[PDB]
Amino acid sequence: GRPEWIWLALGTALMGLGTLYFLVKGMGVSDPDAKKFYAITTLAPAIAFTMYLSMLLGYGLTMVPFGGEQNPIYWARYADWLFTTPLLLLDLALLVDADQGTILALVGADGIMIGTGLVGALTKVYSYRFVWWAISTAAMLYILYVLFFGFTSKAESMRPEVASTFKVLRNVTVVLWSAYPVVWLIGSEGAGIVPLNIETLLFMVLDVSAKVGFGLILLRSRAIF
Ligand SMILES: *C/C=C(C)/C=C/C=C(C)/C=C/C1=C(C)CCCC1(C)C
Repeated sequence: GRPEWIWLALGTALMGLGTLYFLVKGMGVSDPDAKKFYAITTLAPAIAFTMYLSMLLGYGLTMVPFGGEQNPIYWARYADWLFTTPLLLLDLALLVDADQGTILALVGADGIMIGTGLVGALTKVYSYRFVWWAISTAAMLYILYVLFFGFTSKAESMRPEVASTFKVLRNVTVVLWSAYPVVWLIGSEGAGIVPLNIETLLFMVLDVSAKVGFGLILLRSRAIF
């Protein structure tokens, strides 16, 4: 057992409770719109959980040579994010009745963001790793921009209950998402300042808040109906 296993086991559990809790709740609703929010928001933690459980069994980890040592890299995150991040975005988009072309672009951006962050994490030349990280972040700030400006202004043209739920969900997403690039920069994938075990703790906290925490705020609100 690697020092960080405690945090993988604790994400596993929390994603697990979150997935089943949402599954149940959503299975009892008959409203066709609420069902759609549920399927999507249940699928996120579902994908998370199977990927955290994978990591807890020691898969999804490779050694990458850079700055003269063998650094450990949990590529399994990216497998998870790749599919979970668009899923969250989609929620926000359904919520504000956003245009088809906005969604494609956001997903577009998102693929870019995760794609590059991964290549970042696998690059053997130390310098270049930061070239990818900076592209990934650029792609991300593009996303947040559109959420904050684009989506909010769409939210205005909906009921107060829907708009004010979006805002909460918007704020939560802007706080968590903007932590990730910093964690990566200071963690084992970047500067190797914060060790792997603490890096995992921070990602789990962010992973869980952003899927269990989000789902809970969204799924309890009248605005899904
Ligand atoms: C459920 C998982 C969520 C909601 C994760 C979001 C992850 C990001 C917003 C990742 C951003 C990254 C950068 C901005 C550059 C560095 C590497 C990435 C993946 C960590």
